[PDB]
Amino acid sequence: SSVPSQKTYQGSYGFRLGFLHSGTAKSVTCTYSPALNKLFCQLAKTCPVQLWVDSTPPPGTRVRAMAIYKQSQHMTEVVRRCPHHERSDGLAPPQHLIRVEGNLRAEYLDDRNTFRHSVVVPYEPPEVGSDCTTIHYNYMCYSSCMGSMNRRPILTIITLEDSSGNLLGRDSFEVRVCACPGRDRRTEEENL
Ligand SMILES: [Ca+2]
Ligand SMILES: [Zn+2]
Repeated sequence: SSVPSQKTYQGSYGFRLGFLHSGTAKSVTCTYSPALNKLFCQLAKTCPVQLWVDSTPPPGTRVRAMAIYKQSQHMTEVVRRCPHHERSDGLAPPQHLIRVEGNLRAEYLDDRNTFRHSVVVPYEPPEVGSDCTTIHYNYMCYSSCMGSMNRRPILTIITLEDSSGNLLGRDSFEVRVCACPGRDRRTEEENL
């Protein structure tokens, strides 16, 4: 079968993701572990994800996000939001796990051939006083949702594409949507 690639590719623009250095205090709502290349966040809350490039991509560039199951045995299964959480910013499809917060230009796709879900936004260069571009994502199911992930790990793949859909870059990270991201990250790093 065919599955979405997760191969890292910096490409022509030196594209890679970055995350805030948030730490693991109990007050955190989103925190990234570099050692595990894993983002820990709460249900539907803001997840800042940074786009870092070495040179500016051309006008019309787009940034797409898609989720896939991490385990080989579940990778051909389309990642969708569970029925419970499906049943709303009025822009995102109810069955999509990943939404973009704070961007009216977000476009959602149900692939006509693979049936996979993704959300894409226009790439914008860093604002004045910043060296990266930040997109706010929201995950609409817990890793534990029996009706969807059911504790099966998932990866978010972020791809940079030109206006015509050509691949410019790719990066990815595992994601755990949970009640206590700080505590969960700290505990998972204890195995190291
Ligand atoms: Ca990376
Ligand atoms: Zn759910």
